[PDB]
Amino acid sequence: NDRADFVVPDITTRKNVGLSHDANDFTLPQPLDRYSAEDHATWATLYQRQCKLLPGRACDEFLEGLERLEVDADRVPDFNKLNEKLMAATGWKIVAVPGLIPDDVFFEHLANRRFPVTWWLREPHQLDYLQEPDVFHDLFGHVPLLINPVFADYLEAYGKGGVKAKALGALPMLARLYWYTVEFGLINTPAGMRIYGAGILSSKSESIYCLDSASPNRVGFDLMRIMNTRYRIDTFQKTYFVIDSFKQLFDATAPDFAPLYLQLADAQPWGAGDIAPDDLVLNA
Repeated sequence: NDRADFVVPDITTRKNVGLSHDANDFTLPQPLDRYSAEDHATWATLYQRQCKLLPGRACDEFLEGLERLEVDADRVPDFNKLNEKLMAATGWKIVAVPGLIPDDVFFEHLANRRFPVTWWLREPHQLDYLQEPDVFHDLFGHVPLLINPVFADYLEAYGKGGVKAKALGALPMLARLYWYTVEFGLINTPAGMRIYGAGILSSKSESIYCLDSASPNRVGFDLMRIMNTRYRIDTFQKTYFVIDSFKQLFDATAPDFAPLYLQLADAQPWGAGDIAPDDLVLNA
C-alpha cells in the first residue's frame, strides 16, 4: 500500500492481541483461556492423523517419548503439567512464546534446556504445515524426542554454540544445520529408514513424502556440507540428510564451530537440490 500501508495480519498478530511477552526472552504464561472447544478438536484431529501415519515412519525414540510423556491426545496440552514429566525425565522444560523469536533468544533458551513453543494453534482450514510454526508443530513435533538423552544433549550443545557464535555468516549456517537435523532429519535404523525431524513428524504430507518419493536426494549427514546447503520453506524438501545415530549428531557439536564459520564464510552454498562430490547418497 503506497503511503497508508494496509496488510493482511499474520496469525501470530491476531492470536496475541492483548497479550504481552518478556522483552528479553520472549516468554509469557501459556494463555489456556484462549483455546476454544474448536482448537481442542483441531488438536485431537491432528494428533490422531499423525499417530496413524507414524508407525513404520517415526523413529522408535519419538514414539516412546509420546507414550512416556503422555502428550495429550484430546486437547492442546497444559505446558505446566507436561513440564512436570519432561523435567523429571529429561531435565528440559517448554516455555511459551508468541510465535517466531530472534535467533539469539532461541539459542539462549536451548542452551539452558528450555524449548520455546509457540502457544497458539492453527485454525481449522489450515491443517497441513502452514505459515509460521504453531503449538502442534512445536510441541508434538519436538518435545517427544527430548526423551532421548543424546538428542536432548545435542540440542543443548547446539544452543550453547549459537550463543557463542559471532562470525558473520554463522547464523545462516546454524539455521541450515537446525533445519536439516531438528526440523527435517532422517535416521537409518536396523529396521529401515525412519524420521526424527519435527517439521516432518508434525506434517501429514512430509511424513509420507520423505520416505516414499524418488525425487529427493537422501544424503549421509556431513556437518560442513549441511552448513553450506540452502533450504526452501514453502515446498517439499529436495534433499534430506540422514544420520546413523543420535550420538553422531551430538559428536558433531563437539568441535568449537568458530573455525568452521570462517572456513565456509566465502563459499557459495549448495542449492537445495544439489549433490556434492563428497556426499554418500541413498542407492535407490
